[PDB]
Amino acid sequence: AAQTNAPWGLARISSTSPGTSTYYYDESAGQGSCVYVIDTGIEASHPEFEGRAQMVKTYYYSSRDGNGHGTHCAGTVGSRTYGVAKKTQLFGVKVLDDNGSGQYSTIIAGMDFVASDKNNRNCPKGVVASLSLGGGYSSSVNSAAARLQSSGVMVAVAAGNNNADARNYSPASEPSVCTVGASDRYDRRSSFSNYGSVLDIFGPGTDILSTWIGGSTRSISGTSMATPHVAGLAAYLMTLGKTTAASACRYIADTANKGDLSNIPFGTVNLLAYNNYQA
Ligand SMILES: [Ca+2]
Ligand SMILES: [Ca+2]
Repeated sequence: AAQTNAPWGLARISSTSPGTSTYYYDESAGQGSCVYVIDTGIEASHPEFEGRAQMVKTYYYSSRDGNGHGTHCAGTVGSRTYGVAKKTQLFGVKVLDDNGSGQYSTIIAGMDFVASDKNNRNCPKGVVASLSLGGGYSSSVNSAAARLQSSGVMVAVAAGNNNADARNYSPASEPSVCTVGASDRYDRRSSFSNYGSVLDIFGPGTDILSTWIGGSTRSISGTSMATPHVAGLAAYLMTLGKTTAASACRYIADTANKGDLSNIPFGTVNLLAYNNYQA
């Protein structure tokens, strides 16, 4: 399949070179996989989700996304026009309030919720969790992310937007998950992206068009936007049978575009997520 005039980040993950505008992908499109978006919520009624999104848990008064951030991230995973894995199932877990903030105890609870809840769901091709959030280093937050991965979920986490070494941030610094940095449409490291030896992979993160609340769309930037590209790619590859939740991050790194990015400090991987699609 081919989506013409796609958002640049979708085109980039299906090309060996920057500057293209078509997203090439297998029609299976993540069908049979499930992605939990652990964030501010998801506006599940947005037409772009086609009935494939549902809220399953909130830690606040409502399950509504009153912010937009979670809806944008979910759209990059799996919306029709803006998503990597256009046929996946999306599950929302609201651990962040409508200002985009959350206490670490709530974020931990939401991770342990997903590890249990996935046993109630019919996800024959596997389960992914996308965490476009973080703060200062916490061994308890890292441990929760490690538990979620251990339970059989592919965990993708944002590196953070501090232009600093991700070793000082959580859950970015947990080695056993997939820590995602951000790039721009010219194959530069995004100016805000964290870096360091704990990063596993880069994905598109500057000027990313996706869904927003109120049935709308908008472009925003962050490692929060790169993370769902990798989560969606994992779901897509799991549906094709090319990898499993335990080894998807390694498979993505193995098969990435290598050496294409600029402004990568010595000691950080130069790897950009790539779907290797051949018609
Ligand atoms: Ca290249
Ligand atoms: Ca890792």
